[PDB]
Amino acid sequence: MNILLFGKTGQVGWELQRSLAPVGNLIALDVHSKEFCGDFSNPKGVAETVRKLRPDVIVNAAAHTAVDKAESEPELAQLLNATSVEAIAKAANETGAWVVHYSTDYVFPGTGDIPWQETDATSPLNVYGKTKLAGEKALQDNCPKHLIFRTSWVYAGKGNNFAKTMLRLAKERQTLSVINDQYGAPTGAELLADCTAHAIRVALNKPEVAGLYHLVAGGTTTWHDYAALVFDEARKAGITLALTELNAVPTSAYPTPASRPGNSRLNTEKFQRNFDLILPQWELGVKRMLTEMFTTTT
Amino acid sequence: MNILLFGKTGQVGWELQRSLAPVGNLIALDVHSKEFCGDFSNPKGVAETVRKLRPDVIVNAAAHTAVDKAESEPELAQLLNATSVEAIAKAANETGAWVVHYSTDYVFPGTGDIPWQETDATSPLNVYGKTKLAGEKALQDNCPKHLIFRTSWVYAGKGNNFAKTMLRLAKERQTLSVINDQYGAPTGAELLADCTAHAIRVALNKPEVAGLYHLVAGGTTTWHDYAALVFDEARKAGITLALTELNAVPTSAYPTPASRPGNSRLNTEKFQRNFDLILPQWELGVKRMLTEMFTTTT
Ligand SMILES: NC(=O)C1=CN([C@@H]2O[C@H](COP(=O)(O)OP(=O)(O)OC[C@H]3O[C@@H](n4cnc5c(N)ncnc54)[C@H](OP(=O)(O)O)[C@@H]3O)[C@@H](O)[C@H]2O)C=CC1
Ligand SMILES: NC(=O)C1=CN([C@@H]2O[C@H](COP(=O)(O)OP(=O)(O)OC[C@H]3O[C@@H](n4cnc5c(N)ncnc54)[C@H](OP(=O)(O)O)[C@@H]3O)[C@@H](O)[C@H]2O)C=CC1
Ligand SMILES: [Mg+2]
Repeated sequence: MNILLFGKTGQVGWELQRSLAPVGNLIALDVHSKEFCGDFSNPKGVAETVRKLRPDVIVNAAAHTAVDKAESEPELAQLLNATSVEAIAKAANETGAWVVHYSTDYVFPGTGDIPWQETDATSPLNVYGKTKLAGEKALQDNCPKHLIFRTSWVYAGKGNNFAKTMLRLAKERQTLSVINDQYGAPTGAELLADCTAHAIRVALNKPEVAGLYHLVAGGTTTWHDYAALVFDEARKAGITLALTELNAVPTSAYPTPASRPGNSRLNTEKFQRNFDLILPQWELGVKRMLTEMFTTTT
Repeated sequence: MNILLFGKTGQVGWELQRSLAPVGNLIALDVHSKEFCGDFSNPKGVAETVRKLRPDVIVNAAAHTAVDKAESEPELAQLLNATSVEAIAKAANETGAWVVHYSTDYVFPGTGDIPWQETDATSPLNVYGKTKLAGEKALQDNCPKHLIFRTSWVYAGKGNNFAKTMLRLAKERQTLSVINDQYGAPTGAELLADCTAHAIRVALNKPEVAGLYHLVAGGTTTWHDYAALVFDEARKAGITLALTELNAVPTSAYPTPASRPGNSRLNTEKFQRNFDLILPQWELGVKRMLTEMFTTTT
């Protein structure tokens, strides 16, 4: 049984090369895949590889994820987050393949306290959310064998991430200022990839689980609380920091082209009973990646 | 459903903290676990934590793995690779918990060409192999709900490994000399942990799969061929190397207290059909860890 993976070199995709490797025979691609087209710009191009490879499961981790630039390039985001998904969906339905795809909390507005469920109404605040919603609707309509996982604040230790950019500030700077009103749950690429591997194995035996799922680490926190923990662990690890005065702030204080949401809390009870899997507190994931980041030996 | 993991900070254990995290509620320990005894020296000590925690699945990645030192300290190896396993097995059988445990190719002699199967006869060449065999026999006899995975040449990117120590030589040195007659298959901690997570989920629904399994990346190579690939990829990555003359050698040329085997090839067909999982060629695993090692940004 063969698995096709697009977006191989992303945060989640890099971890999915690991997790999908024993599930089945894996073929992994990206934009610069030379011997197979993986550029989500050319949707009939990606679609022709689906038809030319004939996979049992397609896992799509390729996506336009520059939230702000998106507003200035709305049509390029549509192509990547909706046009090529529909294209890929339809081609998957020709051979009854499964399609696994990732979405976002930006499909919802911002109305604090309450965590958003699957049956809830959707009102996208910005373009990213708008385009990504379109993709999930295109998929749902064009292919009944799908698994949609909406996630949030996704990070990995390979490459750029929040913790990193903040630490880098904390080394170079003395007093920092970061948001305390956008609430959410940081989700590791490790967790998303690992859960995906098991959901695929269940899906294959129990078609009834097809559908849409909320999938994020447990708990709830803010960018501020988040950075406090990154500083706290840095210190405990013996990193020195030039930072000394940590200040919390409103959203309004910081410009941003795209409207960021206030309430990114997602209820994940559905995924839990449907797949019989645990979703751990966000803090474990972050401490783990921080510890791989700080234990740098060559 | 609760999972108990010993040997949390080892190569395989570090990756099992990741992989077992969604399978069930995880409790992870090591020697210095302060609020729970994880020191495999005190077998009634580890056993009391099994009884005091009451887990559905126990996964044992703690072990004495210093192959040579073992000959000079044979009784300390027995304690760690056999005494505490038996102790843990018996206590697991009190509550019908599963026990997942790791063994080795050193349970077999050395008689080239042919890859060793599960039904094959065992004749341990050194103490490590001897003690570890004892453990797997103690487990099989004391607990019918077990999964034994014999593996080989196990590596990880966190910490010390073969590739690393060789590169370090290749930077510092000009002509290197490494073995070409011990044949085997390098197996990643990533793969062992990932496969373990899925085998646990099958085991739980299908008790019939309990037993002993060979579990190693596919393919076959030698320490020399192995190092050639580590150098080849280093160069391709733009690392510079002071190495220029790579020479292959016999085993005899190098001293070693413990008798190392010649034929570490393991047939893994059993694990494959029994769990419906793919086992990928060793080269993927190694290239992946090399690429995480070489892409060092802070
Ligand atoms: N980061 C986050 O905060 C969130 C992510 N998600 C969802 O998770 C999934 C992946 O996110 P993540 O892996 O973290 O983000 P990444 O940006 O790491 O991954 C997206 C992938 O799309 C690739 N890509 C870019 N342009 C193209 C193109 N023209 N054709 C094909 N591939 C292209 C990207 O490569 P490159 O960057 O090198 O161009 C990258 O490989 C998506 O559904 C995403 O929306 C959801 C909510 C939040
Ligand atoms: N490395 C290899 O080539 C092979 C490994 N295996 C099997 O895989 C499994 C794990 O190997 P791997 O993870 O690679 O090896 P590691 O040495 O990385 O892991 C073994 C663990 O045992 C821990 N440990 C050491 N002493 C004690 C003690 N007194 N009480 C409790 N724990 C202790 C070790 O910690 P610390 O080192 O910090 O003391 C480490 O955490 C074992 O079955 C092993 O035999 C099999 C064949 C080959
Ligand atoms: Mg990793």
